[PDB]
Parts: sequence; C-alpha cells; structure tokens
Amino acid sequence: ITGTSTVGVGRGVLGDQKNINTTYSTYYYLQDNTRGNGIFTYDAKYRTTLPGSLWADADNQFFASYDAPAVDAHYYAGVTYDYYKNVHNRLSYDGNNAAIRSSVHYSQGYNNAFWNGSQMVYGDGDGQTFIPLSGGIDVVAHELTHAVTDYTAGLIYQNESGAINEAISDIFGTLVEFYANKNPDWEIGEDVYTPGISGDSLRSMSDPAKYGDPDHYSKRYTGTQDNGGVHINSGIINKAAYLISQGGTHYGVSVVGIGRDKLGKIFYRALTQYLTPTSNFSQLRAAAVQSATDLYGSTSQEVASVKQAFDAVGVK
Ligand SMILES: [Ca+2]
Ligand SMILES: [Ca+2]
Ligand SMILES: [Ca+2]
Ligand SMILES: [Ca+2]
Ligand SMILES: [Zn+2]
Repeated sequence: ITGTSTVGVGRGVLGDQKNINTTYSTYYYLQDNTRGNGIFTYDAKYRTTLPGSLWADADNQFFASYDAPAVDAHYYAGVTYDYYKNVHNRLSYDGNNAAIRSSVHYSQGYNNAFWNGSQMVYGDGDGQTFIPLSGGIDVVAHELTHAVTDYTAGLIYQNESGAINEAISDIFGTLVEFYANKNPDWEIGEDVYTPGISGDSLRSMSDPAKYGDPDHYSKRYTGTQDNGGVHINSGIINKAAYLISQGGTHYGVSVVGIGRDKLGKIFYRALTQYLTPTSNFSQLRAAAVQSATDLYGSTSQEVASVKQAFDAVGVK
C-alpha cells in the first residue's frame, strides 16, 4: 500500500521487545519500505487460504498475544535480508530486490513452516510440540534460504539433491542466527521446539545422531519417506559444514576449522556458481572444493579443511 514509512514497537513470540518498520495509511501496516521492494507480513486468520490480509494495526503498537508471530516474522525477515545484502552482496532472494512476503497464523495447530515457491508460511504450533515458528530466527532464515536456492542452484526436493537443499537452509539459517548474535548455536529450531523441554531442538549440526540423523554417508537413509530423507540425510552435510567451521575429529578424521565467515563464503559460492538442480553429495564436494580454490588457492588450508570434512563424513 502507498503511505508513510514509520517505526512501530511490539513483542515477539518469546516476550522480547523490538522495533519494526511499518507503513501508515489510515492503519499502520506491517510493510517495511526500507529493504528492497518491501517486506510484507500477512494474517492468514487460522485459514489455509494464502496470503490472507496484509497485517493492519490501529495504533502502531503490537503487544497483543495475537500480534507476536507477525512481529517476529516481519522482523526476522528483515534481519535475513540484511545478512544476504551485507555479507554476500545479494539483494533479496532473487538478487533483484524481490518483495518478501510472509503469512502467519496459518491453519490451526500447524506444527510447521515452509516456503511455497512464492512466500513464507508459518503455523502457530499446537502449543506442545511447537510455539509459533516465526519465533525462531534460524527457522525464518531457513525458509527464506529455500527461496535463494530456488533462484540459484534450483536443487530439486528429493533424494540427495533435496538433502543438500535442506542442509543449505540449515547452514545459512545458523549463520544468520550467529550474524544477529541471538543466543547462537549449531542447533535448529531450539527456540520454538517443545516449550516444556529444555535443551533440545529439531536437529543438531554438531551431532546429528543425537536425534537419530546420520552423521556419515554409510548411515544414509535409502527409503522413500521424507522425499527420500531430505530432512534426514541433510545431517551428513550439516556435520561436514560444522567441521569446516569449528573443526574436530570425526570417525578418526581430523579437521582444522576455518571459521563461520569462510564457511559462508565457500558454500554461497558453491550454491550460486557450481550447484545444479540434480547435484548429489559427491558433486557438492567438488563444488565446495572448487569454491575454496577460487577464493583461497589450491594449496590453502581452506581447501584442505573442506577435503578433510567431507572425508570425515564419507563423501568422496
Ligand atoms: Ca495495536
Ligand atoms: Ca539459539
Ligand atoms: Ca539455532
Ligand atoms: Ca524445547
Ligand atoms: Zn527446509
């Protein structure tokens, strides 16, 4: 909508207060005009019809319980946009400042969030397995990274290509969590998963087996469920990424860590220059090795650590 840019205030899913960019035109709308062609947050009103109604508020204050998922979806979309702009020189998910759209209050008791090819969608959770999923910055950045992948490598959502797709979203979801310095960790979804249980998460990059996900290619899932294990076999790639960044010994193979920033540069270059829709794990290794070579040299420690990491998880 056309109007005047301003700044409101509200509280997110976890009770924290934050300022959000809004637009005034009779109502105050969750429309951020400061980032690309805009960030727009919609109310799905517990229905499954999308996108719903652009979020409208009478006084530019968002402290109602109903408001919290919209505040965080709106705010964390902006943080993710800033990350890709400031760190990787990418303007929105298409590289041309495409508008970012999110709908909250999707359905009733829906324990998931997703990118649907055109926008982000967030359930509220059932209150036991999940609280509203936009409260997790790694969740939000995970979903928006699916849009980046769709517009770059185009990894198809099944088998090893799909597991790479999910791993990329976990990797940059975590890097965005570190970028915002919001209680950062190498876990996925810990802020919105099981509000009654402390210290757990949806999956772990540092130790995927902690939740029954493979940490080595010999333990990969080979069935047909989960589109061929896209959320399962991603643990193999997540572990390799964790090793590249932080280092460690895994199944007897030692990896010298090179840090998060270099991990992001290597995988972003692999994603945008070398991966294709049908890439498999072995091709991802070649892409990451070539990306590290482009950036740091064929004799560099960086290239060495990439090779060791994939060796450690059994990917040749
Ligand atoms: Ca209000
Ligand atoms: Ca965290
Ligand atoms: Ca996390
Ligand atoms: Ca929990
Ligand atoms: Zn995903």
